[PDB]
Amino acid sequence: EVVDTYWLNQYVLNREAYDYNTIQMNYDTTALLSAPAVQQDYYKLFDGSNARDRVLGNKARITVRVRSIQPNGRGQATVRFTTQQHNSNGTVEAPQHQIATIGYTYIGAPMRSSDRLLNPLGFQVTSYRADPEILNN
Amino acid sequence: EVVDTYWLNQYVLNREAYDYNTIQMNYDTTALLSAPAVQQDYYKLFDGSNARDRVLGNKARITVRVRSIQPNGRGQATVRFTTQQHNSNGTVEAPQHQIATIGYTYIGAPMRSSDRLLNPLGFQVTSYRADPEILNN
Amino acid sequence: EVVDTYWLNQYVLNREAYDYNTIQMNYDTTALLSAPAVQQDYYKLFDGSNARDRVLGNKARITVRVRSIQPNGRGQATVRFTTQQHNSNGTVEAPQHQIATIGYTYIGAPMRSSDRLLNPLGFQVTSYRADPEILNN
Repeated sequence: EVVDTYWLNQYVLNREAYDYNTIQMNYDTTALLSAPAVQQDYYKLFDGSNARDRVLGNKARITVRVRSIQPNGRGQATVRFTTQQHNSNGTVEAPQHQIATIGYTYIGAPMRSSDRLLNPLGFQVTSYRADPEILNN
Repeated sequence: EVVDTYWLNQYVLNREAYDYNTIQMNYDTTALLSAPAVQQDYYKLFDGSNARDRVLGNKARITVRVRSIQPNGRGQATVRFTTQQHNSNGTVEAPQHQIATIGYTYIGAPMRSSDRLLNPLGFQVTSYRADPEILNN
Repeated sequence: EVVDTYWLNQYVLNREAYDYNTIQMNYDTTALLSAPAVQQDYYKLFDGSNARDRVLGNKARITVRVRSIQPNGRGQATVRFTTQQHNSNGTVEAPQHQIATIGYTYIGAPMRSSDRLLNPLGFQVTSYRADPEILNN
């Protein structure tokens, strides 16, 4: 649980977050921690006219933080986290709450210096979804 | 070597780097990966009139990247990395080259959710120094 | 000049510096970058009742940084550097200024993994001295 929750946290934070200035590392890291199917789903978020690269670009940024992760089975865990948007005019949008479900495995140590210094454990997401949390409190 | 080089990289990058917007996490992470002696040396960099918080503040930022890490013994490794300063006027200072020497151990898994989700392995720096690299090429 | 100044810097810094925690690497590195005559002069600094290992031990440490290196001939260069002593009570002694004169050559690549990963070029000091700088400014 300790090791898996770390990877699940780092995966969600980097995947969901955005900053023009650091995204290249978060982008490559997310891919490094994703199965090709998952990598493609992720890559597509930066494509077309509605691309994160065009919508947020260098005008707005996304901050992500994980509150709690609890494994529930055989390659599966639930991640409870929040997200918020900041921008160039100094304003901040109200924070949203989201929950990710992550299917995962490990593929063992990678054999490239550019990969082992980022994901030595071989963490890999095989399935991913994240829905809005409804705060029925 | 794979696991230790990761921790040594993340330690140096977060320790040496600075961004008003993300430093609270890098600051706490550095402390989490540092022996109290080391933590104090680090904390002091944010103190007084020459504090990183006042010198860089929200006017300038530091970008750090590690090129190569090679362990050399019994709790000791050499980290070769670069650093550069960016600012609010859109300018960039010439990059500098530096080499860190890190003495380290591991203290095992921590027993707080706020620590295990950042340093589950227990990485801890017990000694740290970083000098300018002289590019006698 | 670029390559030689690097080796001259790394040699002086590691030779003159001291930290109980990292000295084994600096010690072996210095020897790796020294002619047997030079290695012996160096080894002797850790011998007897006035040994660096007993004087500094784990109570005090030496920090060394090189300001400038300028080659002057046929296997010879001048290294301008500073040094300071720190200790366990949290105090720091006033920094001193020193100048080293280094006679040197290269012996080509070494044939042991423990040597090539530290001195692949074969840098070797054949003569060494360092005197106090008199700041007649």
